[PDB]
Amino acid sequence: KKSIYVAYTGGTIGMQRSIPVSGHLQRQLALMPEFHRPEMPDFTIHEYTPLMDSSDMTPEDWQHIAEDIKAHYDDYDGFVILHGTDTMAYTASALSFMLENLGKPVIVTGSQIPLAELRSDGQINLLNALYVAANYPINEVTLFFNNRLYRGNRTAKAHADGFDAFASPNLPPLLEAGIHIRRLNTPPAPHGEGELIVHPITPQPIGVVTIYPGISADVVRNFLRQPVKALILRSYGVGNAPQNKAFLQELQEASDRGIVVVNLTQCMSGKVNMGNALAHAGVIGGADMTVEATLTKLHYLLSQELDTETIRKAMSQNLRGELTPD
Amino acid sequence: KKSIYVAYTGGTIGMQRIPVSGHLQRQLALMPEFHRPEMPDFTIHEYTPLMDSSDMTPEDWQHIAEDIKAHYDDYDGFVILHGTDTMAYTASALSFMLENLGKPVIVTGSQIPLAELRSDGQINLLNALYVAANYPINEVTLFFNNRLYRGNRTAKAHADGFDAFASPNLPPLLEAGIHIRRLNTPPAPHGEGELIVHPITPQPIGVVTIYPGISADVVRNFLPVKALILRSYGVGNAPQNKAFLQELQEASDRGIVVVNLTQCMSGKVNMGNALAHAGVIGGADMTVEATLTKLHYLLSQELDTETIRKAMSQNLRGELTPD
Amino acid sequence: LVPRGSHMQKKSIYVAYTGGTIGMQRSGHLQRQLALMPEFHRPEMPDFTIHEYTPLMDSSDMTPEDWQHIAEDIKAHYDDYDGFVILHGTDTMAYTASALSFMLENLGKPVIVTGSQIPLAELRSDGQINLLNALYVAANYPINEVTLFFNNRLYRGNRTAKAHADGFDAFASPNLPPLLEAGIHIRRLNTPPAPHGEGELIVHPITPQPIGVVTIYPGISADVVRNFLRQPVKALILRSYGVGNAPQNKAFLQELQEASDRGIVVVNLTQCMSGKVNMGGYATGNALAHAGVIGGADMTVEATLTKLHYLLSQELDTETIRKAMSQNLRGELTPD
Amino acid sequence: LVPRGSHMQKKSIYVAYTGGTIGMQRYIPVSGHLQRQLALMPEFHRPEMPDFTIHEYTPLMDSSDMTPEDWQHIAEDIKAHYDDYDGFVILHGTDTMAYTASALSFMLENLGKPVIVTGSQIPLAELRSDGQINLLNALYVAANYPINEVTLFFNNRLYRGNRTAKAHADGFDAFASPNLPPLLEAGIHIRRLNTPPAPHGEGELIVHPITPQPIGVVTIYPGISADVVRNFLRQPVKALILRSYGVGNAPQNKAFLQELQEASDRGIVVVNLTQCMSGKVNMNALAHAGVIGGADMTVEATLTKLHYLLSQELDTETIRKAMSQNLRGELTPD
Ligand SMILES: NC(=O)C[C@H](N)C(=O)O
Ligand SMILES: NC(=O)C[C@H](N)C(=O)O
Ligand SMILES: NC(=O)C[C@H](N)C(=O)O
Ligand SMILES: NC(=O)C[C@H](N)C(=O)O
Ligand SMILES: [Cl-]
Ligand SMILES: [Cl-]
Ligand SMILES: [Cl-]
Ligand SMILES: [Cl-]
Ligand SMILES: [Cl-]
Ligand SMILES: [Cl-]
Ligand SMILES: [Cl-]
Ligand SMILES: [Cl-]
Ligand SMILES: [Cl-]
Ligand SMILES: [Cl-]
Repeated sequence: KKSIYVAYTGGTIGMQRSIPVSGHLQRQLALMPEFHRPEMPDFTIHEYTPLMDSSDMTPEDWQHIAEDIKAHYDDYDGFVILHGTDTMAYTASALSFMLENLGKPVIVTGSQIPLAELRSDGQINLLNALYVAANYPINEVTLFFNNRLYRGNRTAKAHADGFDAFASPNLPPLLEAGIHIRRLNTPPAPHGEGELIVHPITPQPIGVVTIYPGISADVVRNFLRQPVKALILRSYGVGNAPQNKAFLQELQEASDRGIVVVNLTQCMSGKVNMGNALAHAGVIGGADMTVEATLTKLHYLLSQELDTETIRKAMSQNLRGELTPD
Repeated sequence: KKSIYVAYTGGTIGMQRIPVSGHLQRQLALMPEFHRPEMPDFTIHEYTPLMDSSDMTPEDWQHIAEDIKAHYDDYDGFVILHGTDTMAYTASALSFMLENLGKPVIVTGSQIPLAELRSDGQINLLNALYVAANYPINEVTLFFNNRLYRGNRTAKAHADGFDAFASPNLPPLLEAGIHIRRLNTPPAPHGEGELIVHPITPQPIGVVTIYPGISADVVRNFLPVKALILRSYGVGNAPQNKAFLQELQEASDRGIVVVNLTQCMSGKVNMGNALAHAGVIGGADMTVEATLTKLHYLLSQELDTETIRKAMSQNLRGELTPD
Repeated sequence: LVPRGSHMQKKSIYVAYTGGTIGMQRSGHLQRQLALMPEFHRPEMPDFTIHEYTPLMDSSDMTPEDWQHIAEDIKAHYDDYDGFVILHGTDTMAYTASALSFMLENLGKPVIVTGSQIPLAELRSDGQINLLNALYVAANYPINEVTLFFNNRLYRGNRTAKAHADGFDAFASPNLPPLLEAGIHIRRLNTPPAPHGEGELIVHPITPQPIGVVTIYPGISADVVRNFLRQPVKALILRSYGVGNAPQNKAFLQELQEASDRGIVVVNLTQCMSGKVNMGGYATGNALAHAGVIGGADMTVEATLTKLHYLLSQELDTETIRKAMSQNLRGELTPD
Repeated sequence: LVPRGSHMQKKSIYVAYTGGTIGMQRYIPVSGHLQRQLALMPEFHRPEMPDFTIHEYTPLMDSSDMTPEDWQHIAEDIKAHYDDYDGFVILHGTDTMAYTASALSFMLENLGKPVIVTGSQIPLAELRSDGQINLLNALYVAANYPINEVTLFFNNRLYRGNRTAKAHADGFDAFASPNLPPLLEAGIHIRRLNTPPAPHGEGELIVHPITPQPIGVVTIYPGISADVVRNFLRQPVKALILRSYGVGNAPQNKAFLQELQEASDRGIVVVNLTQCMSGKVNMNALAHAGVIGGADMTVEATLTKLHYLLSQELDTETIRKAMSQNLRGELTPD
């Protein structure tokens, strides 16, 4: 039998109506017979302490997860991370950067309704992720939800109230479950062979600016003066912003102070393609990356001992399948 | 039949290679389908200057609303040609500024210029004209890729696609195929009486995205600001960070209107009731486009902070779904 | 909108276990499996009673006598329960839902057909969730129509078709939106109501009736129509192209006109997954209509087959059947 | 993924104008009308466009009146012009466009130039027509994205022709490819999907001609009997397509199975498809009765594949095998 490790980090899946209650998720799984059917892999559940609402997660929580995977890596055939839905895509994106040369599947899942509440998706998303980790292994950080497996660094929580909570707007899913499980012909991510390398991260102050009609030079000035190390712009369309000379001079001053300024689309899908004023102002195009990928990629790259110039070039390069190259 | 007014404000649809005055109208004169018997009569007004929609300011919404007001009595319907990058903001703003609207106002444009090969500009404009004449809905709407959406429900979702706009929390109002079908989407609250056009004045508003590792400093900075939109996780959650929550209550105690929306493409905010205790108002399933233009509208009127806070959670123009 | 019913009293739902994939094994097996699944016994759930059919049937072996058996079992238990779930094989579930819609007049309680693509006994079963949702919907959202619940959506039965053979989203309603969608919350869609009678349930008989189903395709001959004009045939369904077009061939049109002359009901449908028949649009006259073919609007083949079974089994003459076939009787078609 | 061809030389595309809604006027064909409307539309004459030559068929046909002889006529027209043009666009009525595209896929072997079938739901230059954009796109794809397959272009997607079906009678998105992603999608940019390649031969184009073949199309529905089947045996029939439930299920009662086994004993090729819009046949029982599974083929691909194979001097065993084999990209192997 394959053996799967399950990191139970918290989230809706394990909660009760009144809140997280320690031991409750595992008491439920003990009284559902589907989990110890002979077709199932063996699995072990590690309950984290404390159990966290994913909306309370900080980048240091990504580290604690990556180090948990690293400790268990040699002893199991694959890894399932149970997680709250609110920041699931940010965790899946972070783990894709931090886990280099990954040689076993890592699948992040959870539920929109608690295992404890009626009509829960928990039992079905967990059973599917175990079965998929054992039988259809893909050596990438993935997110499994509502009968699809997505590349983790391509995912976004798209549908706050739906069982189809997550989308992968710029990439098809990797696998789809029906009567059969079907691997799709989605191109593989760049994929290192060799020993697993797990990259620690350190806190990094990053701002996220949304472009909208009437935005002022003040917000950029704002982030210049509380030293941020990086600024993500959610720009219109394929990466457009108002022509405003004061706005542009603040972006230019940020880059002159060594702040990494990255331009993403605010649209749910599409690719940035930016005379060329933002570029003139030292802004880097983020291609079709999500904000989740872009933020976690910055945490990854700022934590390594890299020059601003090296970081600015690495931000537009496909490191782990997060973006579609030219 | 009918007579349709066309406001050509700028945008991709009219560009070459750069907007160029007279290029859109020179192109339409060489395409027979427009002047054809089953079409309505229409007139194009070219704005001066023509604008990339990414350069629009809230004052540009006022110029468009006032243009519609001047033309309202003399035409059966109104088509607004606009760049795609901020089309949903303009459609949202016009829905609040135009009260008791009694004729269709449809915003459209193209993802490829009329002058480029494979342009969608001809078909989106012809469809808008035909629908404003023959299938009038008395609301501000956005027509794109064979669907008509409620304008204050729209968002530019697909930067590279012909299907560039979505209405994530509301089905379209109409769909075009061999026939044009009205869908059974519930009507918006709709005043009858004389058109009223609400002018707006500049208002400083900030837009904060919640993400892992956000600090209290962002909120502390915005504390030159009359309102703050939070793009929260899921159904409206944010980290429990006491410093963060203390800056939000300090914002609300200084009379700043703080509105919680979802960062998800679709869903409804339903908010330890910590944000609400910190004076944050839930914005239900409103888009950022609708919330931002609704705050410009309400802050421009003679209303105190408490009336604006109450109005932000009410369905004024079909922008949100009650209870 | 579908009604939001009171939750104040504990409901009792009758489950007609007809057979299907849900109860199968690699019997009494379904009922023991539900006893062992604690979700089915929570305070928030309705009480339910399973009637296991003898024998249990693969839905591929269903006939119209089976639709009648199920209608009789609903009528037998109607006054005793608050609603009905029909557990059924996926292959012909849309035919059954469509038939029940026409047979059950003055229906004042929900009837929901469901099942699963994978057996409850197998890993990755959808049966637990489709059945649990059906029971919870029958108790709490008690729409007085025959409906079909699959993969978090409730559909009007007589608008459904099995569209995806391998998918958990097996069913669609190609010409009407779903009545209800389930997520964190159960949402009711603006779907306008079907025609509704009043008083005690009346079950209209549905008998076996010889009906031929002709697919129009390039190279089809006059001999196919001539072939069905032999033996008993009472009605023909033409699966035509697009908005209802067929070859303009004189032998073909003459064989069709011969059929309507002899009292055969000939109904024109689209072969397409969605859209609406509108005859005569792409040549000068209206050739099929002049041959006495009746337009079936946007009906599915499932709805059309069961509607003909229903109307031929009633006390109606040929002219009245022809007229009724293009009339919206139960929400199966969208009027002009 | 579809090739991105050179733009350096001006291409020449041949347009087979068979008929169809695209060229009609108010509900009738008129000779010369489509060609004059195109002369009058500047976008078709821009420098970035290929050169094109229209052959107007006589008479122009409603595609609902097409027979298999019409597939033969189109294949021969392609073969007659093949060396002279860089690509081929077939303008056609929507109703049977998917059957034509399927038929051409089997009939054309060693195809080294694109062949794209397109048309419109509304007649050209008629209000709200999709004909200008479906034809402009087909010509630009044929010139620039020269996939060596028979394809179908509609509503900003290029589909593999022998995977397509008219799914939406009233919609501008009329066609679907339910069991394969599209080859190409058009937006601001033309995107190629990495849809893997069909089998490709090499050398000069070879046309595999067809000759009439009586084929029956049986829908499985509740109450169908061994007699309904025995009736399909009471004409000249050489092959029977069953549109079975779900993953290829039919009544398992002994009469029905004996009737199907008698059909196969008489040398009839009986092929089992799903009646579903998507999915794959997976059947003892029917197999024991001589029935061949058609995997995830459409009815359009199965019917045209049988016209191709039955018109060849092949024994029944060889045609049965060939029916379950992926010859042109029409089906997904196990
Ligand atoms: N997750 C995403 O990045 C979606 C979208 N680009 C946004 O800016 O929120
Ligand atoms: N237009 C929208 O508001 C989409 C999404 N709620 C966002 O925060 O960007
Ligand atoms: N179920 C349906 O009726 C779909 C399609 N009209 C068919 O002819 O099978
Ligand atoms: N075109 C198709 O084959 C769709 C569906 N399998 C049918 O039987 O019609
Ligand atoms: Cl949602
Ligand atoms: Cl790697
Ligand atoms: Cl896009
Ligand atoms: Cl003004
Ligand atoms: Cl109850
Ligand atoms: Cl499927
Ligand atoms: Cl349709
Ligand atoms: Cl001339
Ligand atoms: Cl060219
Ligand atoms: Cl050769």
